[PDB]
Amino acid sequence: NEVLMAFTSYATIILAKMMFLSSATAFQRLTNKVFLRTDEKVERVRRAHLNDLENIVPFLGIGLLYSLSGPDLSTALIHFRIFVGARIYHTIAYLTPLPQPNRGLAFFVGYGVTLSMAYRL
Amino acid sequence: NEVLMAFTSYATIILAKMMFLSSATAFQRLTNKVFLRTDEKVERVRRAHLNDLENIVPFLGIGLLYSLSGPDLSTALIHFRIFVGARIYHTIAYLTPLPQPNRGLAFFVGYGVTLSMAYRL
Amino acid sequence: NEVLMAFTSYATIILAKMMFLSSATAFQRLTNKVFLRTDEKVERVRRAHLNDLENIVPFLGIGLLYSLSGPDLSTALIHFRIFVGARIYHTIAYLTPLPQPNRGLAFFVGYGVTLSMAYRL
Ligand SMILES: N[C@H](CCC(=O)N[C@@H](CS)C(=O)NCC(=O)O)C(=O)O
Ligand SMILES: N[C@H](CCC(=O)N[C@@H](CS)C(=O)NCC(=O)O)C(=O)O
Ligand SMILES: N[C@H](CCC(=O)N[C@@H](CS)C(=O)NCC(=O)O)C(=O)O
Repeated sequence: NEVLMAFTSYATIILAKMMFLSSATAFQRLTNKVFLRTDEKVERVRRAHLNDLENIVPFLGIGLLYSLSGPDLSTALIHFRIFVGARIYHTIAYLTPLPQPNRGLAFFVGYGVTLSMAYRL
Repeated sequence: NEVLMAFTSYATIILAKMMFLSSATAFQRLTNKVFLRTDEKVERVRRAHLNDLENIVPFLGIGLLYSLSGPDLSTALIHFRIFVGARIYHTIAYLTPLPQPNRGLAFFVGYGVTLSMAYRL
Repeated sequence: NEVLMAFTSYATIILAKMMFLSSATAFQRLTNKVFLRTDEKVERVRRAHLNDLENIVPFLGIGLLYSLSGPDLSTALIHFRIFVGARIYHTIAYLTPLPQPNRGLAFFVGYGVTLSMAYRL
């Protein structure tokens, strides 16, 4: 299954993340300041383009850094279905808000799945 | 060719990106503010170190996330020569400016090559 | 050894980096400004969550981008023990300070190990 698994995953990582950077592209502020919106459009955009992102930078980096020596398989459907599993839902969880209800979910995964994928090997 | 291909590629990604972070290192502002330049040096540096970067974070992350199950080869010289192909030229395209003439080019690649490298498999 | 090597490495990259993002999580400023601390807590946090990070984004990205065609082995214990080797010590080096004593160490590695891992192949 390291076959299918790596897959469904990644597509969400250029999609989730990337379906999102461009939709964050300048539906421009009435600009003057280069020489209500700005912050609270940026405060969505930057703050949104930030968290799609990093939630991957380790998460996904590690996401292979491990499978690079491709596991058994009975676990791996889980730890990888669970793996993206959260982080998907999670990405959907956090971009919407900004504060608490995600930092939590972002912790059990990146720290865990990684200590695991370290250890297990 | 997944041989040669991954290669020429990556080198540009620590070079392009990284030949660039250090050349962005502090040819210092006449500093006072830590306790014309600042913004418009940062507005080059941060704004330049930002876009070398992400244009990879997915792009390249995915760039393997796919080849990890190494394709045929008759396509792959293209989709990977075209792959870096743009993004090279592209990186050269965007860092220079800041606004429109690149966001475009950055879209057909990261979104495409990725839906593809998702699909094809 | 591309076996063991990739390994010890990565774990430090979700740990180093990630053991660190969450410990950077809001031991909140006495907040008012959303509508001494802020900057100098952020100036630690953002400025700390930034440099764990990128010191990997290429470094580690490339870190595999190469081993993806897994080297000999007599060199590889070095170039990879030396590889994380610095960057570990280095990450420990830079987050603590902010200015000079690291940018240096960050250069010989990311630029080198990468031109190398380009070339050698
Ligand atoms: N520090 C607050 C808010 C920062 C914030 O909630 N932004 C999120 C993104 S939407 C962020 O930068 N998080 C990245 C991180 O957790 O390091 C402010 O400056 O007003
Ligand atoms: N938002 C504008 C300019 C921002 C800008 O053009 N910077 C580019 C980098 S050179 C950027 O942050 N782009 C990253 C992105 O597209 O998310 C400002 O604050 O004056
Ligand atoms: N530019 C200075 C300080 C910036 C700084 O030292 N922050 C470090 C992180 S702790 C940084 O952003 N480095 C990232 C980089 O080198 O591009 C300021 O605005 O006061």
